[PDB]
Amino acid sequence: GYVPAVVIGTGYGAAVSALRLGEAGVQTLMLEMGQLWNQPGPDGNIFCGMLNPDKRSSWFKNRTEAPLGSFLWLDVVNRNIDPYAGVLDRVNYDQMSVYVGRGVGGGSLVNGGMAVEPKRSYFEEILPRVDSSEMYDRYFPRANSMLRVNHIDTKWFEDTEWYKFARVSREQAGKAGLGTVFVPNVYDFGYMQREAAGEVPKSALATEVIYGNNHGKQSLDKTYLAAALGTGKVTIQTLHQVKTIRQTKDGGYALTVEQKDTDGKLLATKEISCRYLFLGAGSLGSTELLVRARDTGTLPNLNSEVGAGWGPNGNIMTARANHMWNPTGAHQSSIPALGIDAWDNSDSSVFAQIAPMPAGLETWVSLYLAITKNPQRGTFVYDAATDRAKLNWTRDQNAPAVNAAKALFDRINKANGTIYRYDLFGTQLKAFADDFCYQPLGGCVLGKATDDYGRVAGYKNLYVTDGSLIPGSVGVNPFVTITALAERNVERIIKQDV
Ligand SMILES: Cc1cc2nc3c(=O)[nH]c(=O)nc-3n(C[C@H](O)[C@H](O)[C@H](O)COP(=O)(O)OP(=O)(O)OC[C@H]3O[C@@H](n4c[nH+]c5c(N)ncnc54)[C@H](O)[C@@H]3O)c2cc1C
Repeated sequence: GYVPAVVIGTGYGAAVSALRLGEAGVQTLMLEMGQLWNQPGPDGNIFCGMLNPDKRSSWFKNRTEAPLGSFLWLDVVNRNIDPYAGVLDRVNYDQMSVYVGRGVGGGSLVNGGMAVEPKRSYFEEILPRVDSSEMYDRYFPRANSMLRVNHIDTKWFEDTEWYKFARVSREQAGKAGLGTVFVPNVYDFGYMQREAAGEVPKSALATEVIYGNNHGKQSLDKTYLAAALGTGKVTIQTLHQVKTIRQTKDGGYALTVEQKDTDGKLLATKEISCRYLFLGAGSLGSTELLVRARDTGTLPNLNSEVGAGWGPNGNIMTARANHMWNPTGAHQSSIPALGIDAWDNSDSSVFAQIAPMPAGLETWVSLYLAITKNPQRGTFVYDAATDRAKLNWTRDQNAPAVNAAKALFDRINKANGTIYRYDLFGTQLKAFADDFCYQPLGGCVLGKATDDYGRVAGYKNLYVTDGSLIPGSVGVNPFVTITALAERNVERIIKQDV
C-alpha cells in the first residue's frame, strides 16, 4: 500500500529521520529487515552474551564466531547453530569483512556505545561544503542529548576492578608521552556502578555487548525510536527487507519488499509506495539499493558517484603483551571507557580505543581498536549476475592505516619494553587486523552522490540519511556524527521539501 513517507532501516539516520517526520505530522512507515528485539530467549534473556553465543548472535550463519581478538579464549564456546535472524551480521566481501547490526535499532544494538564528536578542524576538512557552526552550535548538542550520552564517574573508574585493563594501558601510554581521554557513552554508567555493587542485573559486567546488552545500554529503540513511535505518526514493520526502488509513473516511489520469518523463509513479497523515501539502510545497505537501482534501470538517473568513496574509518585492531607485573584483570567491563587521542589531522593520526577483552581469566593482553587517517577508498559495484553490490577494496589499501597504527604502538612498546601479540587473529603471525570494519562509511557521499543535505542527485523527494553519506573517515567512533548530520538534514528537508 501507500504511506506518505517510508524510511528504510532503523539505525541512526533512520531513527532521527522518522522522529522528526512524525513530529512534523508526516505519517511514516519504517521497514526493518531484522527483528524487534523484545522476546526473551531460551535463557530468559533477549540477547546472548559473548561467553554463551547461540543463534541469536548471528545473522544467517551456521556456526557462532568469537569476537575479533578473542579467538584464543572464546573459540571453546563456539557452537553450530541454525541460520536465524540474529543480531550481528558479518558481511564478507573479497578482502574485507564488515560487521553490522540487524534489528530495530541497527548497529545501536551491537555497538560499544562510544559517543564521540569529531574534532571540528577535521570535520571542516572532510566536509568543507557544510557549515560547521550549525553543526557544533546546534546539531551535535541536540544529538548528544537525544542519544542519552553520559559520562563515567572518575572516582569509580579509578577504583573498580572492572576498568583495571584501561588503567594499565593509560600507564603504559603515559610512559611514551601519550595521554588518554574519557570516552562518553550511551551505556548508563550509574547502572554500571550498581552492576558492580551487585544491585542490578549485570550486562556490561557479564560479558555482553556485541550480540546486544540485556540491560544498561540506551540503544535507539529506547531513545529516538521510542520517541518516534510516541508521535503517533510512525510505525515499524520488521522482517521486511526492501529489495528494489523505482520512481512511480504517477509520482513518488515504489518498493518491492520481502517479508520473511526468523528462519529466513519467504512469506510474502509486497509493493509499498510513498511520496517521500528516506534510505537509512547503512553504508552497505543504502549503497547497495542505489547501485542496484542505477544498474538495473529502475533509478536510471542516479549519478556515477553512487557506490564510490567507501572507507572503513581507518579501523585497525592490534594488541600488546603486558609484563607479568601488569595484569589487565579477569573482570573487564565490556564497555570501553578510555581512548588514546593521538589525532592531529596529520597522516600519522590515531584515535585508539582501549578495548576490553571478554576471556574472563587473566591473559595479560591489551587490545586496541585504532581509527586512522588513510586516504584509500573503495567502490561498491553492482553484480547483476548475483544481484549484489560487491565492495572493490583490497587488503593492500589498508597499508597506510596499518602503518599509522604501528607507528603509534611501536612508540608504546619501545617506551615499555613490550612486544605485540601475533597470534590473536589466526595462525599466521599477524599483529594488525586489517580486513575488518565495524564502522563502514561512504558509498553515497554527501555532496557527491547527493546534495549537501542528502537529497539524492537526479531525483526529488529521495533522501539518504546514514553512514553512507560520510566520506570514509571521521577520526572518531561515528554514530554521533551520523546522528547530528541526520538532525541537520531532516530539519532542512522538512522545512524546504515536505
Ligand atoms: C561491533 C560494533 C562496534 C561498534 N562500536 C561503535 C561505537 O562504540 N561507537 C560508534 O560511534 N560506532 C560504533 N559502531 C559503528 C555504528 O554502530 C555504526 O556506525 C552505526 O550503527 C551506523 O548507523 P547507520 O544508521 O548508518 O546504519 P545501521 O545502524 O547499520 O542501521 C541500518 C539498518 O538498516 C537495516 N537494513 C539494511 N538494509 C535494509 C533493507 N534493504 N531493508 C530493510 N532494512 C535494511 C539494518 O538491518 C539495520 O537495522 C560499532 C559497530 C559494530 C558492528
